[PDB]
This record gives sequence, C-alpha cells and structure tokens, in this order.
Amino acid sequence: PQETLNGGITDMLTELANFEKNVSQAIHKYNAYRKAASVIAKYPHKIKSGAEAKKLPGVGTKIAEKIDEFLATGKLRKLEKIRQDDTSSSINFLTRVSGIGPSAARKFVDEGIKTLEDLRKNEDKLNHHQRIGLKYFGDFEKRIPREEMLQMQDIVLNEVKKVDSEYIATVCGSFRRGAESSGDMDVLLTHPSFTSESQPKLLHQVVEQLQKVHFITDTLSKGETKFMGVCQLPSKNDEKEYPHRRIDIALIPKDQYYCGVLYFTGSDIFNKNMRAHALEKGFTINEYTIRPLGVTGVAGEPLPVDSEKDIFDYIQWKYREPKDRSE
DNA sequence: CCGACAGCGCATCAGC
DNA sequence: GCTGATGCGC
DNA sequence: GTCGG
Ligand code: NA
Ligand code: NA
Ligand code: NA
Ligand code: NA
Repeated sequence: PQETLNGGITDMLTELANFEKNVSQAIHKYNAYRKAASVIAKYPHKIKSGAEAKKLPGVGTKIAEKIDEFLATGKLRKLEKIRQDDTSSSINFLTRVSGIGPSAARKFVDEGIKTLEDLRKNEDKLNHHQRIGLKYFGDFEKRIPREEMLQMQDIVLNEVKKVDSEYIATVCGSFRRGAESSGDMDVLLTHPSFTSESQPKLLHQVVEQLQKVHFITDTLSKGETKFMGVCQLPSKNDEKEYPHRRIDIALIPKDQYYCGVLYFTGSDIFNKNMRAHALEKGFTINEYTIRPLGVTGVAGEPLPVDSEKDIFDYIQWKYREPKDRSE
C-alpha cells in the first residue's frame, strides 16, 4: 500500500527497532518491532486505532499503545527523547558503518568518538573491516540498479568460467527473483570436484581472478568457504565512476548447492512456507539438505538433490520460478 | 509464567 | 603458541 | 515486544 497510508507508524516502529538493536542490544525486540512494521506496511487501510492494529499478528499491547499516542499527538515522547540524546543517537549512527556493531559503537562513543569525522581521525582504533566500511560508507548505503547488477553478473560469470569452465556460479538474492534493484551481490559457487564427502583453493582461485581484472577491490573476510568484499564496475573512461558495491562469494559442496540456491534466492516468506509445507509432507529442509522424517521424528539421511526442482518434487510442490517466490 | 525468537563463517578477543 | 568465546555480518 | 506451550 502507499507509504502515506501508515508510513508515520511504520517509520516510528523501524526507528524504535534500530534503537533496540544498536543501543539497547535487545535483538529480539529489534525483530519484534520490525515484524510489526512489516505487517502494518502490508495493511491496505489507514489505521485508526491501536486496537485495530492489535488484530495484526505481531502487534501487541505495547505497540498498540504507541500507535494510540502517535495517532493522537503525531509523535511518541520516548522516541523524541532518544532522538535528541547525544550518546544514544551517536551509538545508533555509528552502527551504520559495516564492521561496527553495537559493541564497537558503544565503545567508540564511550571514548568520545561519535561521528564519521572522529572515526576518520582514529584509524588505528579501527580494524580492517571497519576501515573498509568507513571508506565506502556512502557507497554501501546506495542501492544497485538491476542494469548494473547485470553488468556485474556478466563479469563474475565470465571470470569464473575463465578460471575453470566446470565451475557453476549463481547470483542469488532478490536479483534472481527479478528485482529492479539490489542491496549487494550474493554469489554461490560450486564445482563437481567438491562434495560433502570429498579443494581448499577452489574459492581462492576465483577471488584471485576477480582481483586480477580489477573487479574486486577490497576484502572484508576470506576463508576456504566464504569471501566477503567489495567490487566496482569499470568506469566508462570519461563517465563518473560507479559506486563500490558489496559482493559475497560462497563455495558450497555440489551435493548441497541447490539447497543453497533455493535458500539464498528466497524470499524469506517463501522459504518459511516451503519449509512448513515440507514438514507436513514429512521432510525437513534447511540451507544444506532435505531429509526425511521418520514416524517418530528421527531425521533420515539427506536425499539426492541435483536441481531446485528436485526439492519441489520431493514435497509434491509444482516448480516455482524465482520470479514467483515473493511468498 | 516464562522461554523462543536460526545458525554459522571468519576475524579477533580472552583465557590458558 | 592453542582453544574456545565473542562480535559481526548475513 | 509478542507469541504461545
Ligand atoms: Na496481534
Ligand atoms: Na555496522
Ligand atoms: Na548496520
Ligand atoms: Na575447461
């Protein structure tokens, strides 16, 4: 629905969510507020009272009260107060830097480091990830047009195949469901040589090649199975340079690849439904495998999965195009 | 009433 | 030095 | 903060 419908309420709950996560370090309250904000964001009527809102799953007594105060006064005293709070607002803000979580943000503010400028001034107090996060603070908050995602995909698929044409790489996330923009790029990689029962350089060789053609520009973390870093499309020679983007690359055993593609394609709501449906059919589906459940609930050995559809077939679901997995 | 609310890789800390 | 915990991100 | 065993 139009954001003007209940935007004031959903904005309020999202702000409350952020303070719970970043300042109070109450992750479950953060999630409670987010869930309330989502269910309301989807509600196709302008809410007139807290009681009305309380009918929606995830909206309880306290949020109903807050909605009543917001409807009557156009604000919430508690939120107004924390907004103006120098320490709390700075803590909340610093967590926007990738690599600075609630613990680091609190420590920085405790010692008088409150702004990006302060961070810029205190490099030796930042770890590698945090320096990269500061360096690209603005770029990381920008979204990526699908057209750019397509150019990025072109490069990733090309270089992967160049390293070894037996690699399989899939760009997942909402991009794969056809979204018009992305927050970052999520690449799942496999190779027939690598199974759950079977090399510690399969990922490295790919990351290296992407660095050699100057696509990958920085590394946040790199192990044998997961890479997280930064990339940038080549500039059109005279055109303004593209923003640096977050890209993750994960190596997954071949026998677990398609479970991974399904999972990381989502959406999150689709995943919940498919997993439920799988249960009532006597299957357990997670990120890695689908397994049968015996009559007393004992999980059997993972079943053979050679495609996304193999998974749909097990639980008697008709195959669903990623474009159709909004829920 | 009171516990669940996901789980795991990687970088780094804390303890030995 | 080694192991396990913690912070962080997803 | 909300849900539910
Ligand atoms: Na409710
Ligand atoms: Na952060
Ligand atoms: Na953040
Ligand atoms: Na080849």
